[PDB]
Amino acid sequence: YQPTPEDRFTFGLWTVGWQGRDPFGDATRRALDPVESVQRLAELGAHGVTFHDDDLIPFGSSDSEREEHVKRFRQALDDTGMKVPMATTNLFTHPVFKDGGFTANDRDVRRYALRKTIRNIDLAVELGAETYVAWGGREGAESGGAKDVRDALDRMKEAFDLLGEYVTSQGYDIRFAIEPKPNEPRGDILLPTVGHALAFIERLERPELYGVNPEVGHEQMAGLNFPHGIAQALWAGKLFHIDLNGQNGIKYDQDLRFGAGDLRAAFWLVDLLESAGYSGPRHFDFKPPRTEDFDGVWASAAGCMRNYLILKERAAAFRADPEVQEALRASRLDELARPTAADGLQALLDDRSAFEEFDVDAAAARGMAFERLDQLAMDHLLGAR
Amino acid sequence: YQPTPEDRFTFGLWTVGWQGRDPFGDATRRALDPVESVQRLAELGAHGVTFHDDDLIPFGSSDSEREEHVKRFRQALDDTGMKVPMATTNLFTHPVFKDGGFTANDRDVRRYALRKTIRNIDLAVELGAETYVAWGGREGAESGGAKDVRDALDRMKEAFDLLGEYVTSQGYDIRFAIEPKPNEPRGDILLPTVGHALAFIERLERPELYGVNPEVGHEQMAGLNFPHGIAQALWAGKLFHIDLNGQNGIKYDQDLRFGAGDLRAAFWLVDLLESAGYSGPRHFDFKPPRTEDFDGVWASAAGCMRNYLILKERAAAFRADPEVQEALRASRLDELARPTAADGLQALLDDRSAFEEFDVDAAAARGMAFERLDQLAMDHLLGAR
Amino acid sequence: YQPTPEDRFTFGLWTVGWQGRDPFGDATRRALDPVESVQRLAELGAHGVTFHDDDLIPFGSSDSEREEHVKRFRQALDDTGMKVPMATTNLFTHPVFKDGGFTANDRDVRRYALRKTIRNIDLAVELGAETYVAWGGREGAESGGAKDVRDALDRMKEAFDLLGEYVTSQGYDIRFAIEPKPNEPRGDILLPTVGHALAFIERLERPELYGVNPEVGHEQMAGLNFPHGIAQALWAGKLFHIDLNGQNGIKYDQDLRFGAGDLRAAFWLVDLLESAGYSGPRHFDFKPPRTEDFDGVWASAAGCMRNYLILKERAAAFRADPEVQEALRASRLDELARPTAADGLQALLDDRSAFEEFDVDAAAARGMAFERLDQLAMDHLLGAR
Amino acid sequence: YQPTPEDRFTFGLWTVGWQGRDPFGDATRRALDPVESVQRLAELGAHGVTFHDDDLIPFGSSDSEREEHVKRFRQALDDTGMKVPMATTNLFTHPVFKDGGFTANDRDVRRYALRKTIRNIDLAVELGAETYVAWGGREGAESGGAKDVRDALDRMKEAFDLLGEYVTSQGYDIRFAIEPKPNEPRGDILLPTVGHALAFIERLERPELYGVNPEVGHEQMAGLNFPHGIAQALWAGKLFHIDLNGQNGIKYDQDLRFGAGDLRAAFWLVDLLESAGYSGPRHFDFKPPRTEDFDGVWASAAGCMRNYLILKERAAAFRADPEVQEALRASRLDELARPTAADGLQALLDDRSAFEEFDVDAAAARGMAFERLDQLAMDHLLGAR
Ligand SMILES: O=C[C@H](O)[C@@H](O)[C@H](O)CO
Ligand SMILES: O=C[C@H](O)[C@@H](O)[C@H](O)CO
Ligand SMILES: O=C[C@H](O)[C@@H](O)[C@H](O)CO
Ligand SMILES: O=C[C@H](O)[C@@H](O)[C@H](O)CO
Ligand SMILES: [Mn+2]
Ligand SMILES: [Mn+2]
Ligand SMILES: [Mn+2]
Ligand SMILES: [Mn+2]
Ligand SMILES: [Mn+2]
Ligand SMILES: [Mn+2]
Ligand SMILES: [Mn+2]
Ligand SMILES: [Mn+2]
Repeated sequence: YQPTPEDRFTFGLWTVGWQGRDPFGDATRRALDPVESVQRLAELGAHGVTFHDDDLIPFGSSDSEREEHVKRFRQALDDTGMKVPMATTNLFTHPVFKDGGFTANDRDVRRYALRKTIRNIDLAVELGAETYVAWGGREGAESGGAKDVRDALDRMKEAFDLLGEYVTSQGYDIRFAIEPKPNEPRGDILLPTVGHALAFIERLERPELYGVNPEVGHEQMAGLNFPHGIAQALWAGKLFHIDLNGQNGIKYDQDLRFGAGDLRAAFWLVDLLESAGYSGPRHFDFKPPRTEDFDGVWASAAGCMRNYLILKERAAAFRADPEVQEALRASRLDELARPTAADGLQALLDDRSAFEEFDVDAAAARGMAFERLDQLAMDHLLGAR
Repeated sequence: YQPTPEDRFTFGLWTVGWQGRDPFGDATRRALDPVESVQRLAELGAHGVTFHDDDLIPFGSSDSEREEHVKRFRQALDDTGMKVPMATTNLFTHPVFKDGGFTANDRDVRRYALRKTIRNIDLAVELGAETYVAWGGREGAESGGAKDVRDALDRMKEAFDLLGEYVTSQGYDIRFAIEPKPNEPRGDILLPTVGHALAFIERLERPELYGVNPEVGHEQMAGLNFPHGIAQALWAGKLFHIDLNGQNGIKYDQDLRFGAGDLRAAFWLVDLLESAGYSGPRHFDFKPPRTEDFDGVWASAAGCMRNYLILKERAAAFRADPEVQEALRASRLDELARPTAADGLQALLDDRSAFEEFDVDAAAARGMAFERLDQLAMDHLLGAR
Repeated sequence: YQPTPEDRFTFGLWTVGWQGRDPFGDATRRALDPVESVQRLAELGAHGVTFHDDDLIPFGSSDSEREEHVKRFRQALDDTGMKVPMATTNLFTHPVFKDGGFTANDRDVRRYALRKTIRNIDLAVELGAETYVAWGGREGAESGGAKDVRDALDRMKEAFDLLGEYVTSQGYDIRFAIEPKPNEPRGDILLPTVGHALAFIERLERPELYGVNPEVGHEQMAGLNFPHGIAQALWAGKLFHIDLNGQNGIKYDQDLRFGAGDLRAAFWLVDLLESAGYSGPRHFDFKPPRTEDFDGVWASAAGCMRNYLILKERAAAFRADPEVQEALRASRLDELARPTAADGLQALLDDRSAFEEFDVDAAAARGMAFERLDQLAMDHLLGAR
Repeated sequence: YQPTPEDRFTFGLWTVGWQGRDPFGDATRRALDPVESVQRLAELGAHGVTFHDDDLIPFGSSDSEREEHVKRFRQALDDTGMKVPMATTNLFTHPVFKDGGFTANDRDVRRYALRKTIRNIDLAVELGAETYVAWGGREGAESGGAKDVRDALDRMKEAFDLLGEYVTSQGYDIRFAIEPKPNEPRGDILLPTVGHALAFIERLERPELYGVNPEVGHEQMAGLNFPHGIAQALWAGKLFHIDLNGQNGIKYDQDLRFGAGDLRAAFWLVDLLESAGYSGPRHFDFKPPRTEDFDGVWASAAGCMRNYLILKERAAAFRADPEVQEALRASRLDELARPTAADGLQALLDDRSAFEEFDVDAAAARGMAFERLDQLAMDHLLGAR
């Protein structure tokens, strides 16, 4: 189960770089130089890295220091063959963003947030990113009077429309992906799930420029089925990018390595990605626990990729098994894929077999045989065929 | 706090009519005749009632019994002046719907579900309903292999498109409202939240015919902020109807009377409905607890309406208070309502005050004054000004 | 992975017997005769069955019908060699129990609940049960004024003390196991978790007669770690019995077959049971989903046992692996098992190496190596060593 | 609603002192000197303050700096008349505690944790505290193999037994209160709820020295009913102290001011505290949101106390209302307080009215009248009688 760059595995700088500060504790690890993380990840088989602005260039850096941090980074990517498929902006750490970036009540902050974003879009394009992520972790509220949500969605629409005007005016080939999260660090965050983000995109001026970057642990923080939300983003043609990690249920955002957390949801997610032929980056947005030293950081990053390749093998064995293909027909998955009424409305209304002479008792008595199918899926996951 | 028919309070037949069967217990109350519930609700001040097909006409009724049940019902509405603003279909109780109605894997069941629905659309129009609700409580799965969600959304799109062809062909003035629920009775339900339902509507052939009917307890079953999801449905122009009740957090769907459950979320919901000028029915979809006799049923239905009118009074006193209007300006709610960059993109890019000379420390130091605003909201809710 | 009676697998009559009535739907399967379930379970390799009173003898049966239902049941156990290690009382289905059994506000109901219980204790002893379970699913409240909890715990203590007087007076060899559940069907249930049940037992007159019967899905309905609650019940010497099933997070009680739900928690539960040498019944309290016919019922019951034996094999391979034993020492699990201060208090106070000369920076820098250990556990679960 | 020192309102130094660092952001406020917080809180009407060791004396302070920080603090308490009823130890911030204090796998760390604790017990006694709190926020695990929970409870028992030997040997009049929390910052924390903490205390060598300090938001992080857990701690005689705050459901620990979050649970908590006559400190363990400046800090601290006094007034009006006392009898709360079988076991067994001639249908038909009672409670909370 050895990853190579063709598996398209990517990592944020801030993931292996997390120093382990939590709401209740100090850092347990020293800061890593981005150049060192590029080298170590390339040795483990990753394909590329991603960054917020402030991960790469320390906030407040002069133009001269900026160019230096970029030059060194670009040297490490040249040295290793690592790519940068995605970049994003930090609009959450600095105190100025305490009430949001794009939906801060202070108009001056909102203008600042857009300027900080556009500066990083130019950088991202220079480094070759194809996707620019937006996670508005400070957009929201702890109390009901602090944020009129209609006005806040007007502000959020306005910011995304201005960014889409900017990229089209520059002729850049970059698309945006909004990443939803239901809470933390705000009491409630706006666009809290993949569905809310999909719906909001349909009101932007140029919807084709925007998709979603859903994260496993975020949807599970609302108790939702992650594979079902990804199937809906795929159905809408909007899965531009994905963030992979693990989460044990509804609590703070744990960001465990991928495969930890809900392991059957991990299996059905890989099953769907590989069967729909998603071809974007498999990006890990995770935190090695603060119990770990540097050795434990690289072990946790390597288990992200390992677990994805094991689940890929298991899901492909499941769908290839003749006995599973038989059970899928026994449960009528083939019939779910056929149109209900390709005959059209009038024909359905005239069909006595659809109502007047439909035997509801006989149809009610047929079992779905779902539990036999699900135990075959369990046996395949566990290697117990 | 006495309701009249002008407050537009409505109730489902199945709400005061719930006999108190739960997953662990037998009915504790006898069945009510719909005619008796119409009379009792009209005496309490309601404006109207709503129904599933099978609440009004017992499943399998002959054409003759059907006409009789409708005639008696119509007599009670004539006698009381009660209206029927909304109707819906039962596609969840009968065993035939064990795997869904519109997304059952069996194609024959899917055709049956559409025929059962269309028959009830004609009835609804005859009784004057303006909104037809769809709650697909059996659309979903307990296991990952039982439902390919992309094929299931194709089926769900197909069913809603056929219904929109039917109403337009008949020239009916009726719109559809999809009601999301994240789980129960299926392990996960498709379109589990208001955002997922809004996004799905944008892929239908005639999106203007469809909106949402969100329910308080359903969004809170995913830990989401109900007033924020309603603000997004209002922002999209899709709040066609609403279901009011109470829920204590993330657990089974309790359907407590409105005002029970999360009382501050109830306050901020009424604040939003009345300030956005929602003019649809205020419909209660609740269950008087099975501890109650008939007296306790009508007391619980009356407290639904009582609590709405108390919260309405408190939220109007809050927004009318000069000291609250001052605190709203102190927290920059006025600035949230102004465009971030009506000056346009180029102007924002040339503005040195938005970046190069923006004093981030001074802006970071300004407090939002949100806690004083929220305590004024608390004092107004409690009548403790 | 074939079960035999020596694996001590047991099933409630109500589990394979569930007809599939849910809060939103009618039964999808016909009722099974207890004699048929005894035979089918014995063919699948189970060791025994359990029962509520009302599963075996229909509520209100005359003394003559009672003796007949028992005689037939006893014939099937003789025919198959099946045992009955546990029995319990239904104090939740009948409308009389709408506010509880032992903590109903009506004193007459509370006396009735005790009489119904004692009648079934005599039956249980006659059939050889060693454990009598109490699940007070109706003990609790939907609203704060309906139940004074101090008075309710006095009532609950009083009922359990009377039952312990009864068994000791009869000289029966039977112990009680209280089964906690946090909600459903009441809004909140008293003694909602294993910890609350352990604490309550310590106030009974004869605590040695009472332990816990925790259920996987119940603790996970509160978001708690099931293996950690079982380790605490084992530490207290009170794991008298256990109920095995699966649950996907915090929502209604799903009762999926064991291994479904949280599969890594299932692995660590089997690891603990087999390493602590629990020797009671491995009892399944699950519901075959209502999508299923009879074939799907027996498939789901068989996958309960299958999944337990696969996890047993995987956890034994994990603890036997020399490389895992090395990683356990690398993470200092051996040091967790040694006393912190067997030297005693004075010695600890005089030890300069514990404070004055303790190098906190060096100890802080040591990694715990937990992620390497957890990936070995993942590889062993998946058969990917 | 003006607090005075006789209301016994207390605050941690770390609460108004929180600088607003969160997992995603930098501090938004400067550090406060403890002397300034003592003065400001005394002006708002508080009765006293509490502290962790490291809040008062910066970690690593020499003996000389230690004595200086204590002298200044003692001057401010003398100047204001503020008391210090409770103190606790920080065993969670420093990197050395990354795997726990009392249950760290490294034995050296466990000995260090006890020495750090005992040094602060002596300080606490010197300042007059009567309760010493233990919150083991780092005791737990992110993965199943990292912590054998039986060995960890042996270690936790050992540490608490050594502390109880120390206080008894010194002749101090100080009792311990364990504060449970279900997760955060560890993936799962040991003794995660009030019930688990009550049960654990019953295995200590001298149980009478130990009680609980439950926190509103902590039990609600497991979806549990806080007033019901406090009624059980009161029933056991173990409510030594309490921490008051607000939380919106199951998510990260928000620590909103008291009255925010679940306001009806706040009402029923004050109802219980004042009706059981709890006479300990009403301590607020909350964080003014990081959106706030210093003005917003003192406003949030003042609303904690305000909300408690409003709820106290409302709950006393509820229990004093003759119409409520009538409804309580209508719902048989008086009967819940009477023994079920003061007549004894034999008498219950011979009583034909408890079984053979008990009319279950008539008892089943009586309504509990709970919804009328709960609407009276709602009207009293809202001031809408
Ligand atoms: O902005 C950060 C990211 O893009 C987001 O993915 C974090 O890593 C949150 O999840
Ligand atoms: O179909 C039923 C309804 O329309 C739904 O609202 C139920 O009452 C569920 O919430
Ligand atoms: O009383 C029923 C049982 O003993 C209980 O285990 C149910 O099956 C609930 O879980
Ligand atoms: O140790 C801290 C406390 O005693 C704890 O109460 C925190 O403030 C956590 O809740
Ligand atoms: Mn995350
Ligand atoms: Mn992410
Ligand atoms: Mn509902
Ligand atoms: Mn509804
Ligand atoms: Mn259960
Ligand atoms: Mn059970
Ligand atoms: Mn807290
Ligand atoms: Mn606390």
